[PDB]
Amino acid sequence: NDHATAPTQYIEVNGTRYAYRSLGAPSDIPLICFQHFTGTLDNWDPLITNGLSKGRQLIIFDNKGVGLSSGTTPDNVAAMTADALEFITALGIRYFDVLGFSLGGFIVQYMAHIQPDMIRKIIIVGAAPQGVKVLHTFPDLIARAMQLEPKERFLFIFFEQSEHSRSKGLATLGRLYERTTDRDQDASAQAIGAQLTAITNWGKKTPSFEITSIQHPVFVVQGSNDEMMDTYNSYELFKQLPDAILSLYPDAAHGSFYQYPELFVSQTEYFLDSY
Amino acid sequence: NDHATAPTQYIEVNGTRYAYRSLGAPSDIPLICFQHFTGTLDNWDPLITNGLSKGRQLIIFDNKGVGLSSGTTPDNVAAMTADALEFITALGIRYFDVLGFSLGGFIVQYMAHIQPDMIRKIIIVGAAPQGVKVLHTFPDLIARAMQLEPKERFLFIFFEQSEHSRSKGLATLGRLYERTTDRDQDASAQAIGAQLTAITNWGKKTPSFEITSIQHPVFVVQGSNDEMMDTYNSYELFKQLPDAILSLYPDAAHGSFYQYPELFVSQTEYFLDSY
Ligand SMILES: [Cl-]
Ligand SMILES: [Cl-]
Ligand SMILES: [Cl-]
Ligand SMILES: [Cl-]
Ligand SMILES: [Cl-]
Ligand SMILES: [Cl-]
Ligand SMILES: [Cl-]
Ligand SMILES: [Cl-]
Ligand SMILES: [Cl-]
Ligand SMILES: [Cl-]
Ligand SMILES: [Cl-]
Ligand SMILES: [Cl-]
Repeated sequence: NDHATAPTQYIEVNGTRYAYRSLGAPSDIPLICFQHFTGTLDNWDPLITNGLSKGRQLIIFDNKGVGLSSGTTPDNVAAMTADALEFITALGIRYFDVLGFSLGGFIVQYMAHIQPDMIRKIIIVGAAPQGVKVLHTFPDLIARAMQLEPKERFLFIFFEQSEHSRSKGLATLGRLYERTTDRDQDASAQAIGAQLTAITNWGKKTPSFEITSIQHPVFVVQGSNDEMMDTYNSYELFKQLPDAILSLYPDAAHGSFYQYPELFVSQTEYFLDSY
Repeated sequence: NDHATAPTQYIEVNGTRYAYRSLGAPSDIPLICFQHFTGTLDNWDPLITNGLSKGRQLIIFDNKGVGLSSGTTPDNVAAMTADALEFITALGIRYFDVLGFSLGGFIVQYMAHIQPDMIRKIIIVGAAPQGVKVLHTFPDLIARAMQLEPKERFLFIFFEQSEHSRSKGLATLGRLYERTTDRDQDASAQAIGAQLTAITNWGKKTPSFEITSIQHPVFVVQGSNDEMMDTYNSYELFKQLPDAILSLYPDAAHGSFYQYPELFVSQTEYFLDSY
């Protein structure tokens, strides 16, 4: 099954119903994907999920409380990580690669810290380490974005100011139209508030683990100017991690991999299959 | 023909005999490669030249005075660029991609400035823009390397200090053994002195053109700690260029692409064929 056709599946775990999809053929080391702020199953780019599922099983899921997943979204990354782990382990998956975008990129760092032996390789897109000052103003970034209707809100959050970047943003919106049937619910107000809290506190709280201690192979992707996360913080990830490859994409922003999805797939497929 | 079997060819141009090799099948947009400090035809990594010549014609050459090319190597990048252009145009090649490593990475920047319409895409490995302070001390870096016999000199210049990096350096030395037959001459003392002068002055002289004016697609590759060029100067290239992709490779140095040749080929092949 591809992105458009994979059915939404459900699994009950410790009193929570998790909604998920499995793309591609089943494989021994699946890639588990962790979504951005407010995103649901339908915010994944089909070019990326189709492209990466050619070579491995790919799992996309709604964490607790998000979209068609039941329950209450917790207010912190550590709890989101524990919740994700209960889900993944309920599926019987013991060893896997991870791809985290934005908030999801915080979760994969924390997961690698607490459960190193369950993760093989890590992809971080559009994120930052714990403690970064830029996230102290995340609520004000969202207050600015709140004023915008959907297309402008999407371009504001994810794209650069140029016609070149914005047109690739309109292309991404169209790709998100491709799922016609059995679509996810929107995130929910409760989930959005919990995530806003969690993202802000990832920046405000003193780091709780050393980035240098994550020994896994990592592939870090970012655009030239991610306003939310600060592009330089991806260079910081690369400096502090012992085995990270960095890719920076031109004239791009927080939604770098939406801007250049085929470049991302090409790079990521090599990383997972061969690095 | 592959790296090991391609014959050394010669072409007489304006009183100079240029030595070169052509790998792969002839193609409409060849990739012209520009070598590092003291390097000859035999310093190219066969994994890289074989890998990239699967999908395009690849030309490696000795610039004026270097190795089996005749004449006097000039003392500056601008002249090396003019010389390269007389060579490339003598072959009948009017439009081409370029790959420049180290000194060669300075030449491809200058070439894109003076002859933009002859270049399609640009790859820069292990280099820096004009004017960078780190190159003011290039002569002292070479004075330190001068004290070392061949294996240690090679690891000092090209690799990081770890066993992981140094072992990939020993692997590179073995790959450079693969060419058994019809090998190039060494650079020559005159060529080495001219290049040392040229590299130092690329840093000492005020910039003569704006990096921002190079509009071509560029792919910039560097390791985590290039002592010669400063890794941050590759981030500077990425910031200043309008259409550059950056890749930084972990626990690596000035010889980044020797450390991870298959990663480099994978990334570069996509860039040339698809970006
Ligand atoms: Cl986000
Ligand atoms: Cl709950
Ligand atoms: Cl573990
Ligand atoms: Cl910070
Ligand atoms: Cl720690
Ligand atoms: Cl793309
Ligand atoms: Cl060099
Ligand atoms: Cl001459
Ligand atoms: Cl021109
Ligand atoms: Cl400088
Ligand atoms: Cl200029
Ligand atoms: Cl490699």
